[PDB]
Amino acid sequence: VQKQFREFHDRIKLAQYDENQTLRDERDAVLTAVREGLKKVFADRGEAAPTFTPFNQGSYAMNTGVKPLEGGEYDIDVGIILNIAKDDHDPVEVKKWIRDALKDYGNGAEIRRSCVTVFKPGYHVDLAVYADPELSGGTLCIAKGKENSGDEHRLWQISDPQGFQDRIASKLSGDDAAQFRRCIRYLKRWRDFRFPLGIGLTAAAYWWFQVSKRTDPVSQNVTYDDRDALEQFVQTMLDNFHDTWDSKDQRSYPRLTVELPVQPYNDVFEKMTGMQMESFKSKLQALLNALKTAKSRLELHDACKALADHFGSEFPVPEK
Ligand SMILES: Nc1nc2c(ncn2[C@@H]2O[C@H](COP(=O)(O)OP(=O)(O)OP(=O)(O)O)[C@@H](O)[C@H]2O)c(=O)[nH]1
Ligand SMILES: Nc1nc2c(ncn2[C@@H]2O[C@H](COP(=O)(O)OP(=O)(O)OP(=O)(O)O)[C@@H](O)[C@H]2O)c(=O)[nH]1
Ligand SMILES: [Mg+2]
Ligand SMILES: [Mg+2]
Repeated sequence: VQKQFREFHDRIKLAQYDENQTLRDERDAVLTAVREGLKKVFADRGEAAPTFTPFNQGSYAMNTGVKPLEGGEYDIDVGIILNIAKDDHDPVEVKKWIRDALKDYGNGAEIRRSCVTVFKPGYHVDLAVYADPELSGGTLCIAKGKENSGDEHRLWQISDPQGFQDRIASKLSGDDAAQFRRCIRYLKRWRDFRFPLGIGLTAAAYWWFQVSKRTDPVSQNVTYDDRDALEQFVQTMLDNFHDTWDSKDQRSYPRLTVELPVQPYNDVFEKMTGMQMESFKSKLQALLNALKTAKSRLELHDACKALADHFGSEFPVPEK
């Protein structure tokens, strides 16, 4: 079922910031809009505008991006580093700046725990907001907390977005890397279809993903098993679930822990409730049964037909 996974990949992959003129524009369209919006806010105050360094983030930066489904949204992720001290301003306050700036932008802007989200026709931009490392003691620090949140969970947390993008790019090379990237995209479309924060699956793959190839010693021509590579990876993930008592709920929930391989090394999955976590393992187990099925049991049509319960109506199914 490889040539089907390769077709699937071609259908779902979305060109990274570097190879995607039209995504740089919708990113630029929002940065240009911030600076302009920052004049309309930091003039009222009496003080001068804060200046920021933007940079690319997330899957569009790491070449692991997929095209949204219909009635889904492109997820454009930029960081912005403002020249301020982390020990002077308040994380949400600083995010408040960004929202009001983009108020008159698109369908408006919401403050999230780890970014300001802003909306538009058929996409959104998440803007992670950092304190200057120079004014802040040498550590890059992301603004954590929502308008509705306490002060315990108002933080300036040590971050390494470029470090993380780096681990993903560095994991393997050539066609072993290319297999790794195809498998992240497959599971993202699965996420998009049947909901496992894409970072979650990306961190998971960094740790657990193993290449599935057969190398012809005589012909020195290698052949990739994308199907088997996913079954092995998904099994490893399921395997790594541990039953986890919730005393509030007086019930056990299964739970997968995946530490970021860069600072702060948090469990990326830590903000999924034990409820969220069990229906994540339910779907993962459903996905894995389909992947086993496709290796032989069923013939190409019913094989592919199974996968499409998991991967969606863009998974190619041959007619029977
Ligand atoms: N430190 C930290 N950074 C995170 C976390 N979640 C997301 N990020 C960062 O924010 C970026 C965008 O997150 P997402 O949009 O959820 O994921 P993605 O890797 O871009 O993949 P998609 O699912 O295709 O959007 C990630 O690539 C990270 O750099 C987290 O839990 N901790
Ligand atoms: N740079 C960075 N981006 C993050 C991080 N966590 C999440 N994101 C981004 O923020 C987007 C929205 O996710 P969250 O910030 O977790 O959203 P939320 O609903 O406020 O979070 P909860 O309060 O946990 O429900 C994701 O799509 C990511 O792109 C993080 O630690 N670092
Ligand atoms: Mg993203
Ligand atoms: Mg996002």
